[PDB]
Amino acid sequence: ECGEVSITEMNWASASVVTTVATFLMEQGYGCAVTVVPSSTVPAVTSVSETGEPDILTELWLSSLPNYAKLEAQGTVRTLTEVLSDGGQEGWWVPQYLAEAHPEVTTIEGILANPDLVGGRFHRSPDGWAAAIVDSSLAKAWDLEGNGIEVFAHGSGETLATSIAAAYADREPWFGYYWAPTSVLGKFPMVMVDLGEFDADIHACNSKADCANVGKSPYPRARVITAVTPGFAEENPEIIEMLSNLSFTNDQMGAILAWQEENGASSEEAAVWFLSNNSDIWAGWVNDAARENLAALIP
Ligand SMILES: C[SH](C)CCC(=O)O
Repeated sequence: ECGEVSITEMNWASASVVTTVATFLMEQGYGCAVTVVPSSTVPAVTSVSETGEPDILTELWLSSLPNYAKLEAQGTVRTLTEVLSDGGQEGWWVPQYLAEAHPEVTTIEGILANPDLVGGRFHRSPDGWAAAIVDSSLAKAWDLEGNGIEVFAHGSGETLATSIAAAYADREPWFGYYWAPTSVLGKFPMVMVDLGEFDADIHACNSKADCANVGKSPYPRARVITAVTPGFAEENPEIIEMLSNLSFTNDQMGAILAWQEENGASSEEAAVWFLSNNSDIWAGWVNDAARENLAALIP
């Protein structure tokens, strides 16, 4: 049967839905005993590399983890599936109204030459995200500070998101890291600053704390996966099979997030809502036994 299971909950909205839906399916469907570990990309990958826990890492954004392939080779982790099946795109953004009022902010060089247009500030992703390493590398490669752009490190994904909302309310400038599709970007039309042509080797270097030779590249489009420890896999073929199926298209994730905001729903309430209304999506994720358990508890 299924006993003790630990799973990361990453510190942003889609990630919460992912972990909450997974938890519910594991507990109700397979009688799992699930410990949700609040986490972030960097300490989470660090934690499995060192303690072989937690069992399940998700969402795992692969855009800026250049050493993940190696981790999987050494058999420290195993990729089950892309949990956001459409993927996502990270970048540096300004509000649409700003890009329309002053089109020169649509390229990084344009911004660097006229920092007042963005209020002399860049909003950096928070400590614990792989993106914080990249942004920090890019700030250096473009010499933001030297050009009068202050790199402001947000304390969390929440305060990063709120700084957009605040700026937007008053139609003020904003320049910083974010990603799409997200609720924030659906609610506040943003435009991606052109950071030049993608370069795999430059980005790999930007993604590594120890690579000093930083260069200019935008982020690649992200694959976003659920991963597990081969130990947990060996032990729980049924959960692995289920987690190999558990996945959301961006439309599906959007539809859940919206519902959770139009109500005051907890993450748990959103999960129940998704499962209750989307049998056609998830029925195939679970096995017959689990589906018996779920059929009986869900309504
Ligand atoms: C929230 S994500 C879009 C990226 C996560 C990370 O950079 O560690």
